[PDB]
Amino acid sequence: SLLQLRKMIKKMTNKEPILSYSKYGCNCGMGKPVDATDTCCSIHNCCYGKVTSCSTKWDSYSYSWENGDIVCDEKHPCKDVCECDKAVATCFRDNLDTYKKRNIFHPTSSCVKVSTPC
Ligand code: NA
Ligand code: NA
Repeated sequence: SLLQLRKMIKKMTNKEPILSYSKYGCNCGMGKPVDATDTCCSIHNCCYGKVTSCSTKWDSYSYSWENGDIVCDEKHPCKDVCECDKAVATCFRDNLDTYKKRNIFHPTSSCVKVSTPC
């Protein structure tokens, strides 16, 4: 669920997830990604687009932490959603080096909207 994703983002990045990532660039919370962090969201949106069995927003899944990584429970019916969320939270962590707070106020008109992002 979205509530779990937020927890994953908070632990992966140490940032408050709503302020920091719910509205970032052109893809987070929604065009061509403006940077690496925005690309994480682009990939995440596409990942969610392949989910058929569960509600990406509403359904909860099962996971753990092992040695710095998120491990999705393979037995859970919504494990594909977990994998999407694991990947975006990890991707955010891996791109904090170029994260820019100015991208939270990114004007949608500046986004070059593409036809096939996935
Ligand atoms: Na923060
Ligand atoms: Na754990």
